Amino acid sequence: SHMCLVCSDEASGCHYGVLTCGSCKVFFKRAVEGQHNYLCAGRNDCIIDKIRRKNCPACRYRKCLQAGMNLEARK
Amino acid sequence: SHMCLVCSDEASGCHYGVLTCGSCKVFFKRAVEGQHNYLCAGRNDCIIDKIRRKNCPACRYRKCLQAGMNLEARK
DNA sequence: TCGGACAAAATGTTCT
DNA sequence: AAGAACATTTTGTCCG
Ligand SMILES: [Zn+2]
Ligand SMILES: [Zn+2]
Ligand SMILES: [Zn+2]
Ligand SMILES: [Zn+2]
Repeated sequence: SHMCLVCSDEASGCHYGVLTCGSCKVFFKRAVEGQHNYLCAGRNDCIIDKIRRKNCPACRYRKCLQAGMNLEARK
Repeated sequence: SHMCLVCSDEASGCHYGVLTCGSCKVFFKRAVEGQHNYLCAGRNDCIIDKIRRKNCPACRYRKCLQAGMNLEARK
């Protein structure tokens, strides 16, 4: 009820359509708006938790999108 | 040879006993001088190349050790 | 070579 | 729920 759905950290509230923490909220906006081409170094199935969420932006971003995060969600 | 044995970027010379780039040189020094309680988000065999070497410090440090890097290489 | 200082990228928190 | 500003962590380059 107060776990980030992306990294399981303590969730602040609902951001861009999904219960997430502050760090995943800002990560998501940066991933969408910025140009990076994230690439997984594993098997496209990395564990994303409070510690490990720094280790694979590709899998973190993929999880944000799959949980349904969207920038224009207030519309 | 002219390629870093850890990440396959252009090597800048032989550092801590091994042909490596400057980024792997300082990454290793920082890991050995400091803490290196890193956690892999995959299965401890992450691919370490020029872009993905940022992803997993745990597997990067393992690759430095496996290549034989050591601080007292000189003396 | 090795390492300090500087610089940049990447991530996270506070405040409105 | 959203985003600007700041702060920290992590990484990489220069060394007129
Ligand atoms: Zn999160
Ligand atoms: Zn991954
Ligand atoms: Zn390297
Ligand atoms: Zn790994």
